[PDB]
Formats: sequence, C-alpha cells, structure tokens
Amino acid sequence: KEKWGVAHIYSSYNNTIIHITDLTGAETISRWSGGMVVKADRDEPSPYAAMIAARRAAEEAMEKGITGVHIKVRAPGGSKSKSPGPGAQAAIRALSRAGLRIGRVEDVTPIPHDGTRPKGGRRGRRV
RNA sequence: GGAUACUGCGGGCCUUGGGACCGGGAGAGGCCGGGGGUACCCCUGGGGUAGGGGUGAAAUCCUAUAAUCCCAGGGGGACCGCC
Repeated sequence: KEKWGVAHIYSSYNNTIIHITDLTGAETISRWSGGMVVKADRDEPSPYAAMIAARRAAEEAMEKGITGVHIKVRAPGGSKSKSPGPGAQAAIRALSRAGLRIGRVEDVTPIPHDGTRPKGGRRGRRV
C-alpha cells in the first residue's frame, strides 16, 4: 500500500540538513546532514554533499517502507537570510532519483510581520 | 503772513487684505481605552542520534546530564512586513 511522508530540507549558506518524517512530522525516520558525508568545514553546503545525504536518507526511508514524500524547504529566516542555499535543488533531484515519488513542494521559511532588530550593528559588516 | 498735494491728528464711509460661520469631503496630525498578527527567546513532554554553529580559512563556543532538527503545549518582552 502507498505510504507517504514529509521531507524537511533546511538549507543555509553553511550546511544542509535533510530530515524525513511521517505526515504528522511527529516521528523521525531518517535524518542526515552535510557534515557527516564530508570532513572539510568549507564543503558542507556543497550540492554534492546534499545529493549524497539525500540519497542515503531516501535509501533508509525506502527500506523502512516509505514510497512517497511531500517536501518542505526552509531557509533559516527570521532575522537571518530568507533565500535558501544552493543545496535544496540538488537534494530534491537526488530524492527523485533515489526512487521516492514526490508530491507537493512548498516554502515554509519564517517571515516576521515585523521582527526583532538583526545582528550587525548600525554600519553592518565591513571586513 | 500765505498754501494744502503728501505724512501726522480728529470724525464718517467701503470691501479687495485679514478674521468668524455653514456645507460635503481628504489625511501615518495628537491623546486615551479595547482587541489582535506573525516572528524571536525560555520552560515542560513525545521522536531521533552524532555532530551543530561560525569563517576568506579557522578556532573559542553548544553538545551523550542527548545538542542541531521535527511535533504538542505553557510563559515573556519589543515591534507592526508586503500593499
């Protein structure tokens, strides 16, 4: 019988996290990061590491009995950036290739209607 | 001693400058009260297991007393996106 889950994709400028849950999101099936498939800090946000982590999570989910996946993609947001990193699309392509069927795609980045003051000071970063 | 155009002084008149009033409308003008909206931080439970964060590259830092992540709830302070 068809079994559906959700895939949360947290993508920042420094790392990517692919986390598969049931539909309620209350039960975890497979959670992989880009800091487990490489060992150099400067390559965790790589679309390659994203592809790899997504492939492994999809393998485990399939073995556990999950055939379909809805997607929820997420930049950090809030007072931080609202644009996702370069790993989300690669992760989605990897999820599709691994054999999982894909359903609805949605963006669930949090946006303030208005928000706590952001960290850089009045001037911002200068280097 | 003479004159009366201009200024001044005294008395009347006028409505153009200014003030008052009526009407239907515009506006993030100000004060008071009431009701909310997301997002952020902490606490309490359920899941899951080894990294998370950060940089030009790193390290201090957090994390097996179970972090990052997802779910259900409770509390708090500031501000009010797009249009």
